[PDB]
Amino acid sequence: PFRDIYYRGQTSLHIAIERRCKHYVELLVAQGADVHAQARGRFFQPKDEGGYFYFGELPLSLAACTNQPHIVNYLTENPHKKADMRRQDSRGNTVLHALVAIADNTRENTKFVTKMYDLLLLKCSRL
Amino acid sequence: VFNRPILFDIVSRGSTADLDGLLSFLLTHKKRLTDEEFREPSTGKTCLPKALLNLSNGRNDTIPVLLDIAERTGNMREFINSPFRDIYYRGQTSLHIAIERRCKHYVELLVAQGADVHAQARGRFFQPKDEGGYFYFGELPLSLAACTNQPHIVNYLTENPHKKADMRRQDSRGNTVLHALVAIADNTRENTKFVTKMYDLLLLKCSRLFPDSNLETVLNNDGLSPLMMAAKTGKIGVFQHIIRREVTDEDTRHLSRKFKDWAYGPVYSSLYDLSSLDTCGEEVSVLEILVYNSKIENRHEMLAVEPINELLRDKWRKFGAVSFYINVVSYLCAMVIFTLTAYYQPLEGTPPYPYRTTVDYLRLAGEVITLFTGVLFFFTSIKDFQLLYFIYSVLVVVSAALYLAGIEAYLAVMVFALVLGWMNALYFTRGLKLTGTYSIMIQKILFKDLFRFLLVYLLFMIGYASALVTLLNPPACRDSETFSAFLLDLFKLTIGMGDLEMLSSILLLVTYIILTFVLLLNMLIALMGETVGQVSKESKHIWKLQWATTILDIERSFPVFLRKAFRSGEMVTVRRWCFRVDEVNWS
Amino acid sequence: KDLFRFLLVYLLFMIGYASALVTLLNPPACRDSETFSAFLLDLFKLTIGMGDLEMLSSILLLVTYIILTFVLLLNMLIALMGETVGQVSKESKHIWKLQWA
Ligand SMILES: CC(C)C[C@H](NC(=O)c1cc2ccccc2s1)C(=O)N1CCN(C(=O)[C@H](CO)NS(=O)(=O)c2ccc(Cl)cc2Cl)CC1
Repeated sequence: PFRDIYYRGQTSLHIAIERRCKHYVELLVAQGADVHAQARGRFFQPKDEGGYFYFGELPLSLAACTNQPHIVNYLTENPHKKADMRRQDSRGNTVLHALVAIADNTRENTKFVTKMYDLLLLKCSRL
Repeated sequence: VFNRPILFDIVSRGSTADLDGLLSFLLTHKKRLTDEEFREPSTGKTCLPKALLNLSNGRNDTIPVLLDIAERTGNMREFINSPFRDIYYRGQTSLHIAIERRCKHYVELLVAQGADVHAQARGRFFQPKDEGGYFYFGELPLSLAACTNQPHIVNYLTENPHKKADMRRQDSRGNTVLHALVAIADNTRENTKFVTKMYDLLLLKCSRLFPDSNLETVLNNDGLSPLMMAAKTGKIGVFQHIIRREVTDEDTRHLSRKFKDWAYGPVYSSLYDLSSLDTCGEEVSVLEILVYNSKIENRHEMLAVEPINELLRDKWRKFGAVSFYINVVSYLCAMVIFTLTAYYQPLEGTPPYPYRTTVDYLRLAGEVITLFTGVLFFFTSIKDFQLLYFIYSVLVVVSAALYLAGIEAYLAVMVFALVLGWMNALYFTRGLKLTGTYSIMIQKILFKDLFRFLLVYLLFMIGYASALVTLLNPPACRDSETFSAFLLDLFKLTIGMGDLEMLSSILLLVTYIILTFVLLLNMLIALMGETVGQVSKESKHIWKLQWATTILDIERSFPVFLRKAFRSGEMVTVRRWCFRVDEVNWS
Repeated sequence: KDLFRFLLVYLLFMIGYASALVTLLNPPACRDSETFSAFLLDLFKLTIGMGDLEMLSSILLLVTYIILTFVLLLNMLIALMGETVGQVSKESKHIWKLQWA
């Protein structure tokens, strides 16, 4: 975990997913990584509160907001430790509320948000 | 041969057959190919441009015969670089003609044989369209090959193994290819497409040859450089690209302006360089040129460029907004002091210095403060919209001057300064709450209404008075004695509040006064019609441009070199005072 | 909007015009004997509302200055007229929907 205020708890899993490279993310997760990492940092708060990017403060939500369908599939279907979609955050958003925190009126942004948002509910309901 | 026209006709038609054997009499008469017989009296046009002027699908095969003939004549140097002597043309060597015909085939042959590449078409025709010339291209073959969208020739003309022209070579106005390449730039999409394309081509080429300095460093006689010249001439197309100039090649990456600092998933933070947009007053800056210049044509959209709109807003947040509110409140209190000071100004007549009371001292302070701000304004007006401001400074100075002498009946200027002071106050109040549309409406109606009306106003005075004297030798207006002023006031109330006695208190006078009524009414309606259509809802842009004026107006006020500076940047490999901008994209 | 744009000009001219007035008089037309400016205030209240202002004809700067308040007052009303017409927006057909709900 980082110790800054401009960053915090940004475990290696956060970096690996954000680079949009599942190749090392799965390797990192398989070896055993804290999937319930909490990027409780100033940079990670909404644009209104001084942070540039809010994504739910969870790798699962980070993999969700950033439009990473394959990693969210694996990160919840991986045989090793996995994150429950219900896992809340500082504001209790969970992936669904956070996935709406990055939603935008732009056509393309709403396209994957609504797409993946449906993906999560179907996944969560079955489990 | 026997006469010049036949030689010109023969070469123009491209017939080398009859051209053969002419060398016989050239040697026999020892006449040089550049002699007066081969040159026009006025233009001095030589066979070369004449032959090149009639380029027949790139098949003008008469040129090498002349080149071979020139070699035989023993005078080949002057033959190639043949300068015209007109005013409508000048120095238009054969190289200029060859390139302009968009035929590199003969240009390379001409250059290879040796031509004055640094030719200077210093002619009337070649000046900008504003100065009587139809085409300006930098006044150099390299710039001529650049402006005319000739990529292959500019590549060769600078990469040719023989003599080549350095891109830094200046001209009469010191433009060089880059400034000239911006002199032909146009807002049209296609024109900006090759200009920006080839403009980048030149910088990359110049940088590799001369890594010490980028080509934009060289300044024209006016002292602008491309970006400023594009800024001063309102070339949005080129300009909006120059600021966003990013070069991938590492050796030539340094000459970029839109870096890429970092990205956190879908948020990007491009680190724009603005080494020219803000010089802290050390040197002229694009931002100052872009707002404090009236000749600009595209100001509203030019400000919209990324590190310009954000840059102004950044100044607003820190040291642009607080100093604005310190200005409104401090200035408003100054006038209120002037208002109260004037109101309670010492009564009882003859107030040289009647201050012998506690409240009198407070009034004395009010007069002193207004006197101080009156002269303080004077220094900041001479140091440099300041018109009303300048009039305030002298008038308040005039007031205290007469007062200090204890001379009565000269509070007139002091009060008239006050009304101007509050008229001056229109400036600051404009910059907040999207105000100032009042100010724009005032000036547009100011000049118009007065002389449309006063024309009609006095038009009817004499017109109607002269008809009036028919009934009377000057009663209703002036009993006994000949005046027309009382008639003037009569009309002043006829429309303002009516109640005109007229001579009922003969019919033509009744009919004529009807015209002034209907004429006056519709003019007011037309004035009403003019104003409504003139509002334009501010176009949402006048405030933006006018607002930016306030921020920069404040910045030049206090010493910028102090800790009022935009963000700094790294030292080397990317010591440039860069500025940060952050944009989020989900693509 | 209207109130403090006008009342600013309204009191702006009271003192501005009264101070120019005392040049002719130590305080007649507005207040014979004794120094008040309120009667001047009402004088302007009628100058535009219904006219009929006596002024001191009942020196020229006072005539010129009272011309400014007139032209300044008139165009401000025109600008106020200009502001209102552009502000109507025909309700945009949406304010009623939201307000009705
Ligand atoms: C922080 C200040 C040192 C910056 C500087 N000074 C002032 O503003 C003032 C000086 C004083 C002195 C006595 C009473 C009142 C004031 S207000 C400054 O800001 N500038 C310098 C040149 N300028 C001026 O000299 C006038 C400033 O009054 N220009 S103005 O038309 O009257 C004006 C006034 C307020 C605002 Cl919102 C904008 C403007 Cl266009 C303009 C810009």
